[PDB]
Amino acid sequence: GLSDGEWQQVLNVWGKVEADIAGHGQEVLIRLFTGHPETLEKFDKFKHLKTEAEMKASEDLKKHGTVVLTALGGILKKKGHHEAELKPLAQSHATKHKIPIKYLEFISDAIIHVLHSKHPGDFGADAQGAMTKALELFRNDIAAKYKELGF
Repeated sequence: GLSDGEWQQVLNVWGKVEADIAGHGQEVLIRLFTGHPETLEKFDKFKHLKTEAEMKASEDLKKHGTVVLTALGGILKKKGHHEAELKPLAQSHATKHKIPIKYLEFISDAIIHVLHSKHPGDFGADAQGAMTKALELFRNDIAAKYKELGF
């Protein structure tokens, strides 16, 4: 449970994302891919990319970053009331793409990193705390369904 002041910081921060969704999207995935190359393996569409340069040039990659950040963006605006928006994602990532929870943690760290990088000194210590908390709630709720499903 984030406090109400906390959600407000989450959603204010995410305003910054929404002004350039595709740009943040791409950098998040890029940071994820170059930081944890095994994650590349989950994407047949992306397993071809070797170089950061290749990633940056890929318009598909930007597309997919937009998908991933709109989804998350939609979840966060539910302020924790995300059960329905969540079962789909959990059930598919666990038996289909077989995404370890670890990867959810990788992409969370990567959103944080991207935000500091795009917004140095506009991403305060409380906002950081709030965004981390939000990203933890989500992960923990996916983690619950994953246990249920035995992943």
